[PDB]
Amino acid sequence: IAKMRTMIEGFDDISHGGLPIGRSTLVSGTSGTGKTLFSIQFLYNGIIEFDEPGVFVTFEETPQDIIKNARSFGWDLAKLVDEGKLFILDALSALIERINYAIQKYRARRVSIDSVTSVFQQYDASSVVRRELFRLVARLKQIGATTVMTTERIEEYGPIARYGVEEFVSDNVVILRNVLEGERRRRTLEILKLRGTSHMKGEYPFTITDHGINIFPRSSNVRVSSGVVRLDEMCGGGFFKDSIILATGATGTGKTLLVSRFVENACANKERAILFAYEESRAQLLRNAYSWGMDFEEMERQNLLKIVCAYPESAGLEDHLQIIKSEINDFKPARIAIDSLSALARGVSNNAFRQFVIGVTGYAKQEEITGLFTNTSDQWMGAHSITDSHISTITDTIILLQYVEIRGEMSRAINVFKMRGSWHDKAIREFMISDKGPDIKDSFRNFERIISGSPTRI
Amino acid sequence: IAKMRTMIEGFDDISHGGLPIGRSTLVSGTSGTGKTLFSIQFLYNGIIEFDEPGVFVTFEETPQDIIKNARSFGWDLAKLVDEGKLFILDALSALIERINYAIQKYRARRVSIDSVTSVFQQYDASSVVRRELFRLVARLKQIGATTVMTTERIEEYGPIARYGVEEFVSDNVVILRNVLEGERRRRTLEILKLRGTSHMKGEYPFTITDHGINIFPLQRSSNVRVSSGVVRLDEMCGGGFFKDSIILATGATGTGKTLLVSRFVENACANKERAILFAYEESRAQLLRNAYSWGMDFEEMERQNLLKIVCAYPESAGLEDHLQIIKSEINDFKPARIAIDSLSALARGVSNNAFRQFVIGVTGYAKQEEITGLFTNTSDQWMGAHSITDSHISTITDTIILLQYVEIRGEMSRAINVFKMRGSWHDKAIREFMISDKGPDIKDSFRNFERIISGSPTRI
Amino acid sequence: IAKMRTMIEGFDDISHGGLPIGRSTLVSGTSGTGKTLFSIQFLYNGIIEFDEPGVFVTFEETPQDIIKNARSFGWDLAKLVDEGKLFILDALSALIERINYAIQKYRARRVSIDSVTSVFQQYDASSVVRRELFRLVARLKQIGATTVMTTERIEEYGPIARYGVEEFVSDNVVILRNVLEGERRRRTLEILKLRGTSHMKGEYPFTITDHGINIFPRSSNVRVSSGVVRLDEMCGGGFFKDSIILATGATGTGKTLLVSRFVENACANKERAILFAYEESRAQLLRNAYSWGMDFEEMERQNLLKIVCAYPESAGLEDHLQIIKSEINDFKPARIAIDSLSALARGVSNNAFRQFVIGVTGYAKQEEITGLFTNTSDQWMGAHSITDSHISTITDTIILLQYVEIRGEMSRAINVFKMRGSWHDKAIREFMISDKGPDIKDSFRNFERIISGSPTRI
Ligand SMILES: Nc1ncnc2c1ncn2[C@@H]1O[C@H](COP(=O)(O)OP(=O)(O)OP(=O)(O)O)[C@@H](O)[C@H]1O
Ligand SMILES: Nc1ncnc2c1ncn2[C@@H]1O[C@H](COP(=O)(O)OP(=O)(O)OP(=O)(O)O)[C@@H](O)[C@H]1O
Ligand SMILES: Nc1ncnc2c1ncn2[C@@H]1O[C@H](COP(=O)(O)OP(=O)(O)OP(=O)(O)O)[C@@H](O)[C@H]1O
Ligand SMILES: Nc1ncnc2c1ncn2[C@@H]1O[C@H](COP(=O)(O)OP(=O)(O)OP(=O)(O)O)[C@@H](O)[C@H]1O
Ligand SMILES: Nc1ncnc2c1ncn2[C@@H]1O[C@H](COP(=O)(O)OP(=O)(O)OP(=O)(O)O)[C@@H](O)[C@H]1O
Ligand SMILES: Nc1ncnc2c1ncn2[C@@H]1O[C@H](COP(=O)(O)OP(=O)(O)OP(=O)(O)O)[C@@H](O)[C@H]1O
Ligand SMILES: [Mg+2]
Ligand SMILES: [Mg+2]
Ligand SMILES: [Mg+2]
Ligand SMILES: [Mg+2]
Ligand SMILES: [Mg+2]
Ligand SMILES: [Mg+2]
Repeated sequence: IAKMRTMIEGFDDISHGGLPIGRSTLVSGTSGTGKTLFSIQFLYNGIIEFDEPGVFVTFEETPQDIIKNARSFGWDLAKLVDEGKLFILDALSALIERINYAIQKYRARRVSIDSVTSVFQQYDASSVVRRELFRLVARLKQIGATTVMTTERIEEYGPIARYGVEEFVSDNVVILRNVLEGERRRRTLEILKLRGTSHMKGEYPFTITDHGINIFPRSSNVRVSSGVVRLDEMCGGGFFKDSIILATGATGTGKTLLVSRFVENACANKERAILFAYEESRAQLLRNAYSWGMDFEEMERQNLLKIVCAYPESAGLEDHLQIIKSEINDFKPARIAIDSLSALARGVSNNAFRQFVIGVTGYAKQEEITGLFTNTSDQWMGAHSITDSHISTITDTIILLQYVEIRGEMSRAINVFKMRGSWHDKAIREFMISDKGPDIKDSFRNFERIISGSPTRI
Repeated sequence: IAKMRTMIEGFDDISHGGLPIGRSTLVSGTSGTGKTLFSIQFLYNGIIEFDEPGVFVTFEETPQDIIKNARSFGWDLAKLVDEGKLFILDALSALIERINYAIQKYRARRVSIDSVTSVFQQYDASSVVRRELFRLVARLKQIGATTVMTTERIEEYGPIARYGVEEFVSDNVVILRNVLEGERRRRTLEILKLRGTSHMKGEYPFTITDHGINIFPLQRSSNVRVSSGVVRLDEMCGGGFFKDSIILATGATGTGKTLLVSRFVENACANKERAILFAYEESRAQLLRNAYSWGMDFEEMERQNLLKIVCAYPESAGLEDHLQIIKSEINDFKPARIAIDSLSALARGVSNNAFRQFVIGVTGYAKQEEITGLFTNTSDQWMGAHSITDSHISTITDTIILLQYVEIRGEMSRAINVFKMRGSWHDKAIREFMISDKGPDIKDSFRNFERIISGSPTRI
Repeated sequence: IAKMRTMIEGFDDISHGGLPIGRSTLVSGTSGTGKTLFSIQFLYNGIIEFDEPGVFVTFEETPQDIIKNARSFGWDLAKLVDEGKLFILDALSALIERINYAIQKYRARRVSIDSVTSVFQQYDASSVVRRELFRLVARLKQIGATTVMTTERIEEYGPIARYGVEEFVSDNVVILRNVLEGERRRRTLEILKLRGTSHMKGEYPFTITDHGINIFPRSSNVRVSSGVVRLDEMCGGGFFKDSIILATGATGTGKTLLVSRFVENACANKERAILFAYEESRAQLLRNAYSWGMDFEEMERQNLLKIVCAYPESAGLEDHLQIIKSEINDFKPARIAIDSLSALARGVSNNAFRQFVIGVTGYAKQEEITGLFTNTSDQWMGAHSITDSHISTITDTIILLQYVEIRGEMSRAINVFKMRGSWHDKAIREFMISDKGPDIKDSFRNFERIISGSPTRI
């Protein structure tokens, strides 16, 4: 069974090539899931890429509203209709002939019907829909062209369609969802079945942007600096270019301090760096940075640093990934920083969060970008948190900052927890922050049980 | 697709400009969600901000009741009668004509219909509803005017409309909710879809006030330092706190959080500065006594119109309501610094999602108006450090003042330490402090003591 | 919009004045929720207070049963009907006229219809109810008098009414619930909406008594004694008159011993004290008390002590509050004692329990009553329990009793954990119980980690 490329970032890989050619695919989903955007994008790409004439049979919506609505993604369907590339037919076998005729009249290969559930209210009786639904499908496959039928849904986790019979008639079934968990929406796509072919099972996180749908389905020995010389000595000559570093520690340990020095070092070597803030504001970050002896304002003036401040609770994880990607695709940094991951995990699912980290890490490694992500531990024992963290198994380097109470004084300690394919210092060296940055000193030799955060004289 | 500024506090940002031009927006919700209120506000602002002629089509309620109902928000009906900028049509295509007629009879632009679910009593079939709903939105778009059709729902988490078909006919869908979790209602508005445009997905906390709906959508940083009330505490923070900064004092029950809040507010009024104290644990009567027992006359500071106390039981109103109160109270008095006693009193019997959205708002607004916020929180463990790390609101704060009990020689002594100070140097020593009739007396730290963070140290 | 006072303890504050005048309020709820009791109480109060003639339109019930049923709250509707103050009309616009006529014939201002859901079985068809329901409402508001319509419900957390359309017709909606959680009923009232006015949102705990419905929506420096001189020295001269004391400790620490001495001290100063027991029985309490050297039997003979023994598992929290209040309103004590709160929290919700403590504390402070509540900790570390307790943040004084194992002997220790707006001793003094009460001795000076319950020689 040949598959027809839809040129939809993700769907191509999820459908193992695309949609079965000569057959009809059903895209069911609730209101605002993006059933019309998909059907349009399936046609547009078809004419904008392989130049394969395509017809869109409208119903509840008009040929003007569709074009005007398609303008949101910067598309000109009028020019596509002015060149006879696309045909929008306004709207019981009078339609089947009109489509069969129009298709042959414009030598069409890709058709989209949005929606059939609209023109079935006068029928109902469940079995009535089926018989009329089956006839259409047969009248399509007989013509020999591939389509993507649109169907309405009531529940996100209920019947496939409205009459729960359209799925058994259609050859391929794609379900568009928009689940609401914790007052936060999430668009997920899934291929229920693909008769006479293979596909990726389960749901995949997607978003809607000006580009349209965005379904989200080497190892060089080159070392880079972190901004701190002592830390580079502890990492056996700084981090790797194509590596993921992780700074985990208690609140106010110095995660943001290390990120500031990591971003500065990029801009100091005339290299672009993107800082994704989710805890502090640009105003505060600029002040805090300057207090340590770093002019972030200057770094933005040299077009070598871009601060992307935003609230984690605002947008969803799926959207946050689309932002970093787009922002990374535009500025094209040498190294990025996420401050922090703990701010993006609160009020989120462990499953939906794991997929975020995989994407950011994978993309960062795919574009050969040195990513330094931070994370605030939920326990006073940093080691316990790092071991309890499922994102710590994915990171290549782990910088652990731990509070150590010594002589009734809350001192701080830093240690390179792990360093993949590179020697690192295994000593828990103490450090003190000043008006110039970190000052990594010696490691507590005459103390025991320092991992608890409260050592004892040996 | 041109938008239409509804002038609704929040919706403008949530809708990325407002509602699509010459398009039909559906506002579904249960009874008491505020569909009619929203519908009135939409038109009201239209002919009181941009002079936009709009008509309100009624069905269940009459032109007098509606006009009388808007009297709770101080809105007169002189715009619909004397002025003639409004039009209340008392109440299948017999009405559509009148809508268009009146529209062109005042060069219309904004329309509001409440409710369209009530004009389908005769018809019980969903198919019929769609057909009539479809032709309505069709004509409307043909005329070219911003319509805000209002429908009703049965479940807060179920069908979009009563017949679950109106959402597919309408171009835009807005769902007003009023969820009840733990015998407490929560009004949340959400934009389901906006055909041919972008918007904020998911539901946003809103409240209904005398000004109507109050939707709450989700470089300064000066180095100017302010005093906390305690001299030694200012020396421990490297010259007092920051002006536009959030401070948090966590500790076991009876550690001295309220004592620190009392000096923070006193110091304000001492420099002829206004300070609002938000109480949620003790009452004014009690607070005045304890305050005076520490050597502070809060009654005096209230007499100088410099201090205000807003006592209220947490377990009564919703977090969104508390947020609306603080804002309004801060917008009225306009203080230099505020105090919340406490965040733990407002966290009990609330969701971590709903509670984190609160602190973000208060912190955000406090910093957005350059107000020094001293928030407190009673720790649920005897190891204060554990609780601070466990706290997902401890990362949000700029300064953290940790108070913790320390058993020494079979005596329950207390210790204070500046856990962290964002973009500032602070003392890293756990100095013991005592409380008396003059207030806190920060002493020295414990040199020959180990495992002090445990609450029960050992002689070194 | 003017509001009409219903003289219902609570509703006045929950409705911010009362019910919208010239409009109709809908009181929906299940069977036994108290829809008829409310409607009657709305009329009675109207004639017994502002003397505003009122008419009750009955249906399934008769004008005799209603009066006989109203006798339970000690009301004489016959005398109200014998004076032409109330009119009970026995029982499709023949009724609207009968009401419109009768109302004007008796110059009525308050009307009650129980129930409309009864006279709608022959109609049904959902939309039919609406049209007939809307007509009634319009025929009422036109007359210009305020009402409280009664409607039946199926589920406690489901449709507002039976046809789920009455809520959209009515101007104001009040829902009476009777939720069953853990084989225990709880009556909650709520104002869904109030068109053209403000109200308290969410549900409020209410009960039914002989008084009818019972919706439940200074700081002097005067010090009082606890019965123990050493404890008064540790509290800087005893507790405050308008203060809440809390005795938290492990089972058999001496909570009941301290409560006995606290109640005795009241009766010793010719002051009335109420002891609310929930763990031990009067028989046992009398014996235990006498064993320490206190004649509680004598204290009851002097009309200075009243023991209110009851089982927590019997009645609900809402009811327990109504008892203390009524019992406090009758005897009018100087100081009360709850033994204990831990007995009233088992098999209850943390939310429904927090509201109980607020009420008892608030009322105790409103009537200037010194309340000493006890609580049995669920851990061996008293400090951990006090910190973990959400009721410990509301109490003004916290007396912590902790078991301390010394020299293979289970000794006991007492300490004033906190004392609001008063100096207190910060020493963990040991104590031993004898045949005369508590003997607070010195504090363990040569021991460390005593808070664990198992110290160590220093
Ligand atoms: N340019 C854009 N930028 C951002 N978001 C957009 C943009 N255009 C559309 N959207 C979002 O994506 C959605 C796409 O709606 P679409 O018309 O595809 O809905 P549908 O699934 O066909 O629904 P219906 O059942 O009403 O036909 C919009 O409702 C909006 O939330
Ligand atoms: N100018 C300064 N001089 C000395 N120490 C400073 C200075 N500025 C900040 N610090 C120290 O740095 C700490 C904050 O570091 P940073 O904000 O990087 O920590 P973090 O762990 O990233 O914080 P958060 O918990 O907010 O994410 C402060 O608590 C303080 O102890
Ligand atoms: N001044 C006010 N202060 C506080 N709350 C108010 C005020 N005015 C109105 N409200 C609240 O807002 C509600 C307004 O009801 P509204 O008419 O907006 O409801 P609706 O969603 O249109 O209901 P319906 O199902 O009858 O159409 C009141 O019930 C009340 O809860
Ligand atoms: N006049 C006083 N003299 C001495 N100590 C006092 C005096 N007033 C209060 N205290 C001390 O202060 C404690 C209460 O301080 P404060 O109320 O500020 O603490 P908190 O942490 O806010 O407690 P809560 O858990 O009640 O909110 C008392 O337990 C006592 O130790
Ligand atoms: N004097 C009383 N003392 C205690 N409880 C009482 C007393 N009188 C009534 N009750 C309780 O309150 C309830 C009040 O019943 P009421 O007649 O108000 O029911 P209703 O909600 O109108 O129900 P229905 O749907 O049957 O009309 C009684 O069923 C009983 O449980
Ligand atoms: N006559 C007595 N002489 C000495 N000790 C006594 C005497 N009577 C009781 N006790 C001590 O008092 C303890 C009980 O005290 P009390 O009943 O007040 O404790 P409690 O903590 O309130 O109990 P509960 O856990 O049942 O609530 C007994 O375990 C015993 O050790
Ligand atoms: Mg569509
Ligand atoms: Mg940080
Ligand atoms: Mg309405
Ligand atoms: Mg306090
Ligand atoms: Mg009844
Ligand atoms: Mg006892």
